[PDB]
Amino acid sequence: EVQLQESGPSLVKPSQTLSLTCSVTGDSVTSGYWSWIRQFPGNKLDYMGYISYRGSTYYNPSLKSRISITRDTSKNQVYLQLKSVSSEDTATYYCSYFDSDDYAMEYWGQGTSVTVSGGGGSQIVLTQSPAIMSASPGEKVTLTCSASSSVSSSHLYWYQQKPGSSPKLWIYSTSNLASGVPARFSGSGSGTSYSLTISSMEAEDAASYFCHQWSSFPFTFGSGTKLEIKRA
Ligand SMILES: CN[C@@H](C)Cc1ccc(O)cc1
Repeated sequence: EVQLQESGPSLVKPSQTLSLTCSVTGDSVTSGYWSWIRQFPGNKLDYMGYISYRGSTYYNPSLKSRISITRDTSKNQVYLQLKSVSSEDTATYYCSYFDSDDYAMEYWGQGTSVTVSGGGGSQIVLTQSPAIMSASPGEKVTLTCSASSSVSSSHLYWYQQKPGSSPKLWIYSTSNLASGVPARFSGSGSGTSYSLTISSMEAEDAASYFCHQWSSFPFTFGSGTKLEIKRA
């Protein structure tokens, strides 16, 4: 019912202002949040901020100074403006829609890459180890996520990503599979310790898996575990 598409320049000069647009299509909505999320070289996901259905904004403290997220509802668009960019802002930028009245779904755009030529805060860090893992098909596979402080298990999510594709919501609220996910997948955990399991590894499960916490602000993502198959 909802599609998002990011657009804007692929290249920006240092100290310039990065501007991106998110064109929203599909069905009309009565609530929710439009979030900008970017993914660095190396694949770390960074939660930037959102604008709600009532125009409320939240900005990650580490950007607070430089960022604004606005809407133009008559033309169904949401905007990202980032001032004073540097090489550290080089990333793929995604917009995403979520309705907290429906925990089980999240929509992402395709993502658009951008290369570049205030206020304090705190964050839960999420560690996924190992960073890379190989397994044979048929093996039972377990990926872990360790949070530096407790998080609510209803707000611990997992994503899958394949090369040339945006993250898809894989598990929500620790143990609930999302639409599109085979039932060989499971999840479990609590407090600071969470896991994702594949009962039997299929070839199509080779992908990157990120955990994600939106129990505490700013929401954060783990560094990811890249899961590979064995046998060339
Ligand atoms: C599940 N990922 C979150 C980024 C979705 C979200 C949750 C709450 C919110 O206020 C805005 C967005």
